[PDB]
Amino acid sequence: MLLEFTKMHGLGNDFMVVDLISQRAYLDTATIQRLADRHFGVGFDQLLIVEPPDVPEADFKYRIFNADGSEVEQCGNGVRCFARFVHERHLTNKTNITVQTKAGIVKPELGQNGWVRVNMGYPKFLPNEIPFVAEEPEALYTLELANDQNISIDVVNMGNPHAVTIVPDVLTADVAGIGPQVESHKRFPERVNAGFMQVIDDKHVRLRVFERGVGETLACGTGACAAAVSGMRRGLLANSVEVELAGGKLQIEWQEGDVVWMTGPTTHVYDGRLDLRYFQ
Ligand SMILES: [Cl-]
Repeated sequence: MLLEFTKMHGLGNDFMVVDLISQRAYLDTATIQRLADRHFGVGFDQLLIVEPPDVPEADFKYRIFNADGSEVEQCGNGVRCFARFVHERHLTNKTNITVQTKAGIVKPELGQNGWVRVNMGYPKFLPNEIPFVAEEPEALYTLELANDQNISIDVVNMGNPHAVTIVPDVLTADVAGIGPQVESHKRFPERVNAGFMQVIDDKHVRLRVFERGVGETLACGTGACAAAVSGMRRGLLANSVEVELAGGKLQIEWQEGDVVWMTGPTTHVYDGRLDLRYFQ
């Protein structure tokens, strides 16, 4: 009668996580919106449901929905919460899980104290792969803003589009004024996640991200990937980098020609139970 769930977050990107292997529930778009509501519902950035696999080689399937009920994720943190969750719920004893997702097979690696290592795929850089309006691929690009202000950006696609600019001080960066101008720039026809990176040294950076359609967020994981990859391409960063997001720290590893590896934390906040009827 009652749906059990777990509230989790990854550096403040917060999830409602539901075992739909030992449970069954009908969750349409409106029900997800009602559950997501911070005042009337559970309150979450995304909903993650664990489901029986469709293919014999997967241990699990999952799907991730936004607060408005659409099946979308911008930052790629949910995979880490998933890997922790199936362990915490005793759904498996394996720490190298094979999971079927909307992007194919993923094999997250759960380690110590809730940290999870994730294959984030290959970065893409060509303008038409971002998408970004530019005649030729370059190392950096000048982007024109309002009132004759310009910034230098690098572009990366991690499945979603990113533009990374380097600032001397992440605390004083004009994210509120510059972010919207980048995120909706005419040169980004599908909009873009705008990252503002301060380089502390070759192994440590700080990063604020103005996310597409959202604004500044605590923990854009693909944005951390894009910033670290960009700093490596510019010859500023080593091939393993701690990125301090607004929500906390995680690690990015990359070498040109290989995939990006992200190792990030997870947090178990509380276990809950609710009567789904009051939300359907
Ligand atoms: Cl421009």
